[PDB]
Amino acid sequence: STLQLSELLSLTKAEQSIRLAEINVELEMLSAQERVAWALQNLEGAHAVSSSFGIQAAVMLHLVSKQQADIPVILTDTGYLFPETYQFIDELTKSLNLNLKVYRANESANWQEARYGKLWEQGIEGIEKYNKLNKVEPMRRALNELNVKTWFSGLRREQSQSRAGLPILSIQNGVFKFLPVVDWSNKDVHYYLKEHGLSYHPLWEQGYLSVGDTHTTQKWEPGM
Repeated sequence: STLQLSELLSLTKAEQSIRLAEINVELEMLSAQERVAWALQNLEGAHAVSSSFGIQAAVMLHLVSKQQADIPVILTDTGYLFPETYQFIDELTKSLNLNLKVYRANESANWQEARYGKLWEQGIEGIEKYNKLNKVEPMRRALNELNVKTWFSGLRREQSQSRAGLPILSIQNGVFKFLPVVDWSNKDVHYYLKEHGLSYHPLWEQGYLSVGDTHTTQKWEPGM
């Protein structure tokens, strides 16, 4: 019927890889659409997709919302996303009719600066505290409050050497981690966006290879 997470959580990471070995080979042979369908039918709920609403965010949001219209979309608002990212979040929430769930620190950006100064300018300890306060704790709380057991993410092996071996299905932070486009190339992403009339993030046209916080995103070109 539905694969139970509690049995896999009592196994070591190695035992989990063995238990999910056959399924992973079977999922590789399916399309991203068949993989999401398989996850919605066979993995324990609740199901949720997270998105930073970056350059290629419309692919995962369209892919999963077309199979579960009311699937929760987890956004962790750091309070420092680019203005164009906030505009893109509003545009896709309306165009794809997304069930947007917003999570953030208990303290606003101005409260954090009043208490700590600018954490991103205070070395290793500053960046670590900033990430825990504005990315890690809000995501951990979202998974808990939304009762998530299956977590959809748009990670792809082609994004970096460190992600070259990512499996479609694994266990991370107590939930099933499902990556339906893990084997997609940058070309596959472009084809999908054009195929469904979806847009890239507005700053892609302005030379941003990626987007995050206004204070930490790399200065991709001179003049930035």
